[PDB]
Amino acid sequence: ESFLYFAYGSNLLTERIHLRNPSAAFFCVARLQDFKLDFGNSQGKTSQTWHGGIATIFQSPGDEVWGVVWKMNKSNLNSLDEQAGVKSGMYVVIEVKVATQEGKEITCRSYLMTNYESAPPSPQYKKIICMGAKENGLPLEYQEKLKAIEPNDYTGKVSEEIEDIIKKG
Amino acid sequence: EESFLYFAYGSNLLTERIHLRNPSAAFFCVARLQDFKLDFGNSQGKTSQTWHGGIATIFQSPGDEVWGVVWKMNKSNLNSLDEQAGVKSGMYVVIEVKVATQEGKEITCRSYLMTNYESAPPSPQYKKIICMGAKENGLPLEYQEKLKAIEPNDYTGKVSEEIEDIIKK
Repeated sequence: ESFLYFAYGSNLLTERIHLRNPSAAFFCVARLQDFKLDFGNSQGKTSQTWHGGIATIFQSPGDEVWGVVWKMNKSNLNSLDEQAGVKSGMYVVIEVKVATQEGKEITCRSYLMTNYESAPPSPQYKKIICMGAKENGLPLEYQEKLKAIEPNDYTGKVSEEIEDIIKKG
Repeated sequence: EESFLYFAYGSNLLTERIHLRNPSAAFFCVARLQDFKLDFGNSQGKTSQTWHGGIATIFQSPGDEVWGVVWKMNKSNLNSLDEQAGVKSGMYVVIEVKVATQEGKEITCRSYLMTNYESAPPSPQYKKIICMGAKENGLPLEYQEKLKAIEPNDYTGKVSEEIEDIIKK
């Protein structure tokens, strides 16, 4: 009746995931070996929520991606796929094996883009990701990596819920 | 439940091929994957030394379709099948897809695609295996025409005795 979800993007932040998934429960922090983080425009299309490149991952030996594993009820599978834009070709559903800091291997559902053009994230998107990583105690080494991501030059506004989250941050 | 369904779109379209490492695989049905495009390539820039040409992959592309065979397999074969796809070497990633049978029924299947590759044409031998499986397993004749239309590379050397034998007959 449950599944595990590996979040590496804006769903790193508790308040963000709980927006559409209030019953999501923190499971653990984990590392996905031999994948690299990237930001981009699915189908060449710019996120009208984020106004910049959005998070994705691809296989790349020697690289790693840290994220948060969330536990979720199986009844939320369709909703979570909807959120990720599966039917509209935005992300594909994946299965990955991630490692906890104690070396336990965890099988999780996640998402990645299959057809995108690489593009820098907006300041607000980067900030939510930065806040999530910090909140959930991802390695300091990884946190600084996220801090050093070059954002695009968007100086406009995102949704009030998101903007309010950053203000409280 | 004991079993899972696996969607094959490459060399595992051929019964004799999939049976060589997965002898207990059973034909379930033919199905269509909507809004995906078939491609061939060198995963992580490496050319397959089994096939000596680009190997099969898929990516999200509105408008396009990929037809394939759904195989029913015991859940004890999961790790083996992941092993065959080179998941651990970063060749393919495990995906979940929803496919439609010719009668319009949606099926949830395990499959694979490449996340980091260079586009390169298949070897004549690879194309033959795929064409054979497509034909043997009753994929629509228009899709068979698409497959027959694939431009192969120029490889005319030796592939394994097991593969050459299958094509021969």
